[PDB]
Amino acid sequence: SPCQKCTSGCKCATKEECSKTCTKPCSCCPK
Ligand SMILES: [Cd+2]
Ligand SMILES: [Cd+2]
Ligand SMILES: [Cd+2]
Repeated sequence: SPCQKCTSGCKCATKEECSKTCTKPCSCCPK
């Protein structure tokens, strides 16, 4: 489940950015 900034805004392209706004692969980050 994506945070309050990943829905229409998954700005994570690599875990280097994903691990910066999130803590894990929301329902949209990498898999
Ligand atoms: Cd997120
Ligand atoms: Cd993320
Ligand atoms: Cd995401």
